[PDB]
Amino acid sequence: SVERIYQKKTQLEHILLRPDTYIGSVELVTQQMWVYDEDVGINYREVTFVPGLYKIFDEILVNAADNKQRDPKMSCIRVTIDPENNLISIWNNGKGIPVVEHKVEKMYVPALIFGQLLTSSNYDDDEKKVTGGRNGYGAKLCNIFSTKFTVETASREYKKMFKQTWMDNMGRAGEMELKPFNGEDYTCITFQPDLSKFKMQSLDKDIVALMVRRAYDIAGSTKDVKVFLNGNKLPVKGFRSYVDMYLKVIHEQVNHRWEVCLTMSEKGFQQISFVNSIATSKGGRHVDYVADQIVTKLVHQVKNHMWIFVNALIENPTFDSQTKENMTLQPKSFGSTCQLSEKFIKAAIGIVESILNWVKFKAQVQ
Amino acid sequence: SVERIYQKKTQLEHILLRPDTYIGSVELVTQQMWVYDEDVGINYREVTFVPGLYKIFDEILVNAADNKQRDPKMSCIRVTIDPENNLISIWNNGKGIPVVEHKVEKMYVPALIFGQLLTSSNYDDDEKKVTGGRNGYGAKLCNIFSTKFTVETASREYKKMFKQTWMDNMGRAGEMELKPFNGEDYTCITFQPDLSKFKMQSLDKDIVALMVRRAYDIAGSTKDVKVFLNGNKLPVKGFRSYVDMYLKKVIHEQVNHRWEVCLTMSEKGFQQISFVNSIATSKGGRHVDYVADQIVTKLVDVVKKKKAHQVKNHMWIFVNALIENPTFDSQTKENMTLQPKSFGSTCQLSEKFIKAAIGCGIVESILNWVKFKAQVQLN
Ligand SMILES: Nc1ncnc2c1ncn2[C@@H]1O[C@H](COP(=O)(O)OP(=O)(O)O)[C@@H](O)[C@H]1O
Ligand SMILES: Nc1ncnc2c1ncn2[C@@H]1O[C@H](COP(=O)(O)OP(=O)(O)O)[C@@H](O)[C@H]1O
Ligand SMILES: [Mg+2]
Ligand SMILES: [Mg+2]
Repeated sequence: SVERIYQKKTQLEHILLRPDTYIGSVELVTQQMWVYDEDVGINYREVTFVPGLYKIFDEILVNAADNKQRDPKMSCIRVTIDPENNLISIWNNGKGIPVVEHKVEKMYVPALIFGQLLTSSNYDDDEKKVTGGRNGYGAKLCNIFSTKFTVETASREYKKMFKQTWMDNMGRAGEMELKPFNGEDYTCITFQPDLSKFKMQSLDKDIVALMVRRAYDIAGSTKDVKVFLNGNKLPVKGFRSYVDMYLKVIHEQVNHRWEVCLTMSEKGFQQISFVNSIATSKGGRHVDYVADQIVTKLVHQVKNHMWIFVNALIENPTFDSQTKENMTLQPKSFGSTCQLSEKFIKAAIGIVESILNWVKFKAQVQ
Repeated sequence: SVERIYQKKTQLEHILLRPDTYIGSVELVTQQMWVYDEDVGINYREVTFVPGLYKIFDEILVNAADNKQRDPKMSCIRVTIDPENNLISIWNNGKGIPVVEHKVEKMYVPALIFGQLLTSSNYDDDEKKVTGGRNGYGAKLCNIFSTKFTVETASREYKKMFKQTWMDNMGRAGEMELKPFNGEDYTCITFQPDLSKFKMQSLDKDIVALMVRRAYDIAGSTKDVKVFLNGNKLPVKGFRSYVDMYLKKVIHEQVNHRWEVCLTMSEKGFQQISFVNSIATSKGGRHVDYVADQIVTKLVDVVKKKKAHQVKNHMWIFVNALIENPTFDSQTKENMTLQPKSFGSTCQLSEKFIKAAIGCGIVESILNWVKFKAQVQLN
């Protein structure tokens, strides 16, 4: 009884036993947000989906983007969503993953970082990196919440092609398959989400609408990277064009680590931001960093008329929940500063309207 | 090379290397909240503190209160906060922890659940409990983030007392000293927060005011439990007297063994103060929505006779609830996200409660105000 009452759990068991701790809610939620609907495009609706499922997807997408930092020659990302076969696949070019056995861990690097918990190349904070990768859980959580998870990576360097498959929530893997290789390097993660774990019948419209919009986010938050979806290249060419989709407008590429866009808001303070290609959908201090700067410059009263669009690269970011929707790192510990051109600060005044304040010269009488 | 680049961290290493993920922010934050200041009492001011620090304290406090759902006979919780010595201790009576060796982990239970990760007596969902604990990290996290963590529990049932100290972020631990016992069993854990991991120099005024308010929260949210703060007994007997601190017209009702509600008129927009299994749900959750909405409706009703989200904005509601396997969206359990369908119980206010609700300074203010706005011209 003492043994049945006081239990010790393995890590894998705990993740499956307490999902919401690692990937967020595995229950349905309903809330308004920007999605990209088939035939209608990017719009702001009400949506019902499981955050846990959107997350394991986001994890593999960001890893794809992250590879851009690791290798600048990366040119594009190819996303594939197929509801009927319940298949998702993310592909990226750029330096593949070293297909060689890891001397300390005693196993091939790919099998190590996609099949073992707490494995990562972002564990050394002296590197001060601007990747979304950080905790080393991501790819594994997706693997842990898939019925089938496949990893295929190719590195010219070690001149080999690695391919392996996991099944039943990473509870069993297939036989590692290696082949000689010599070509352009690529990596492709193909997974079948364990929809049972999320109490879903299939990849419905909403969740698909969310994911598709994320591919657009990537296409807009990364640099010199082309994003493909189901075979068609998305029409995003930088942040500005991306921001455009919402406005169909003061802009500025402060530097290599920033880019901001402002515009009026008839619906209170509106913000849309990204940190290392992560969709910080609730906010963060990186967004409050620019806002409060722009605001004060021309002065809460004014902020509420703003629709800010921020896209930054931050060193070793720090977030709230597992849904990483609200960043917190201190503006001091950013790795760079964001200051507007005299121009911007100027071409940003054409929001000012003491008109409502002036017109406030009404009189209340019986 | 490859070995230096791709690393595998250990569970303990990982927690220290990535705090925010287990205990929330390890940085200072500034927000408005109720706290209990020395000599002033409960007040709403601005506060600057580290969530992670508050969390490790809250994990041991809630653990003490969780024991009440384990031994209904528990009757007291004693809390000690010694800034000067950077020491905190939380004492509780009632059934102590089984001082015996765990046959599968081949080590004593106290040592197992306070020193090994992923250990809990709440991994059995079926059991259907209303404790704050559910993930088996809490205690280990207070330990991992303390320079010294001492665990002492006495158990009459096993005729023994246990006592062991851990040190340097659960990196090392002294020897386990056992002794005979047969008195009233109790559990007390003492720890010294590794302030440096929090960028702190000491337990300042702010963080202590918050830790002290939690002590009062426990007094107000646990059933028949006297609470002591540094040897002195907090003057709180049950939820109603707890709610009274916040006030210098109030509606009350203990719906059932798992729900207690207090309602008053608010002048600063919707207001809520609540608890789920003694956890401070500062940002609300489905449980507050469930009680509030049910009240707003009966009020909107008397509105038609003579405004909707407008009604909810005149309300100051207090909710103490016991929920089964509660869920939170954050590293702070400030917002309880479970659906009412899975609560494990219901909470339909009494016909006698709504009646009284219709009479407090509420409708007479909406109607008074609707009237006001009608007889107004804009010149
Ligand atoms: N598309 C990709 N290309 C190259 N390496 C990748 C890719 N996706 C993941 N990785 C590697 O796998 C690890 C990522 O696993 P993950 O669970 O997401 O942890 P994190 O992103 O926090 O580092 C890193 O060590 C990274 O180098
Ligand atoms: N004060 C206490 N009295 C009795 N048992 C306790 C106490 N504190 C902790 N425990 C035991 O230790 C475990 C709690 O560890 P914790 O890390 O807080 O996990 P949990 O999520 O279960 O609360 C449980 O198995 C519980 O029975
Ligand atoms: Mg990752
Ligand atoms: Mg606990």
